[PDB]
Amino acid sequence: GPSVFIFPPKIKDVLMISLSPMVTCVVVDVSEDDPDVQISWFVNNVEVHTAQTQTHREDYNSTLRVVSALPIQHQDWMSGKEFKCKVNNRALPSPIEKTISKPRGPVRAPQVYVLPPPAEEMTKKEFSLTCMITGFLPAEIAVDWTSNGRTEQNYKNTATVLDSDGSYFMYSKLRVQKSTWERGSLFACSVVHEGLHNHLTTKTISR
Amino acid sequence: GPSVFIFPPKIKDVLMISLSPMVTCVVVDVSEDDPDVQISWFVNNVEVHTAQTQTHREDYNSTLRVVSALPIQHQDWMSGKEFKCKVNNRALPSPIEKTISKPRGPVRAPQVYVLPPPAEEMTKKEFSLTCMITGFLPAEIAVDWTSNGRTEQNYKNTATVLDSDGSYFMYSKLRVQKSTWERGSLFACSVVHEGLHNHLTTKTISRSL
Ligand SMILES: *[C@@H]1O[C@H](CO)[C@@H](O)[C@H](O)[C@H]1NC(C)=O
Ligand SMILES: *[C@@H]1O[C@H](CO)[C@@H](O)[C@H](O)[C@H]1NC(C)=O
Ligand code: NA
Ligand code: NA
Ligand code: NA
Ligand code: NA
Ligand code: NA
Ligand code: NA
Repeated sequence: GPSVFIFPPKIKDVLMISLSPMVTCVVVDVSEDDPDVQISWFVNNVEVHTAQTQTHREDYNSTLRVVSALPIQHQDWMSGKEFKCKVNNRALPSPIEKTISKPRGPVRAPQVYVLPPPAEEMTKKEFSLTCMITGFLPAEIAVDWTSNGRTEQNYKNTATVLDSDGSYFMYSKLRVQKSTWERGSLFACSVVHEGLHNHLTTKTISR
Repeated sequence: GPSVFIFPPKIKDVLMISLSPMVTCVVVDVSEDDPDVQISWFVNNVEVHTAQTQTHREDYNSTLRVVSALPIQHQDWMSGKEFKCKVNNRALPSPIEKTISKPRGPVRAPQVYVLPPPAEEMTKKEFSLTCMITGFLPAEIAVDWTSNGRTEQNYKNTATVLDSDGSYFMYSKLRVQKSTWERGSLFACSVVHEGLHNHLTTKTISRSL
């Protein structure tokens, strides 16, 4: 029978004013036999009408998937409003309702350090800069690297890890060519998180 | 109906001759209407009778789960022998078999580095040491720390992550007391991997003396 998953906005979309956060309801395992699904949306129990809906056939398994995305405003998310989708379909005994909201909770800024390559690695052609990001709450975060305003396309983030502290940590590893490092370039680890002034901090390292 | 999952040994158990590596067959969704499950085990097609087999009740769901763990020899795993469990039940249209072995593939030793802590952190009462582990293949690795030669408790590991050259990396973070660090205590990140000589390396750090 059909199931419904509700998704919050991406952290970066809600913490940066130029972006476009979305709350999304996804209805999965809609039978070919009962294909018609009615989705309706609510913000603090007031019905709203701006959601964009798409329907995908999954012919291979005789099902369909319906995706409904509500475009939201950053302040409504940050102030705690409840976003609710109600899903109706003839194969359900009653409508399924899913709700989501920003959980109220403690907020700890991460400490962010950019660490140079180890001495033992300098003898190589390329090597690893480490962005260490510790002590943050809640777990939602975004971490990216740039150089001279160019997004580097060769870094890897670890998954976030719960520290024995109650807080979370992660690391991001940037691979850099020796030549780029020796010509004096600035590498910037930028971290987006609820704790940070203007929701953003950027730490830079070079030779 | 019932289904079967097979699991490999933990890498630390296999790489260390004092420990007891197991290969495990788990049978889920066994109906309490046909509760009896027979598991047999084979190592390159020869039947072995050393496994320990338990049944856990899941009465909330009128189901059972059967866990059969076969204690294996370290060299059978490492040399690529096939471990196989055959599962028989009354309600099964026919016996289910699962097989597992260690894939043959290239082996690249981990590069292990303990990163020196920033000065701002060392003035605090408690701070973090970071062990960075890169370029290893295969993914299976065990990482921990010692202080003065005794295995530490207060550390956390990241998951391994696939790097862009086809090797893996990870990081390990140990929490350290300033008072212990100032005492000149030795801190060591210990790494177990099949690519290392004697399957172990250590990298150490302490206060400047
Ligand atoms: C195929 O569809 C059924 C629903 O009719 C669902 O229960 C099952 O998970 C689907 N299979 C896969 C492999 O996604
Ligand atoms: C309850 O029993 C059925 C088998 O009859 C099983 O497939 C199902 O997964 C069980 N539900 C859970 C959550 O274990
Ligand atoms: Na909210
Ligand atoms: Na580094
Ligand atoms: Na540089
Ligand atoms: Na076999
Ligand atoms: Na094997
Ligand atoms: Na290994």
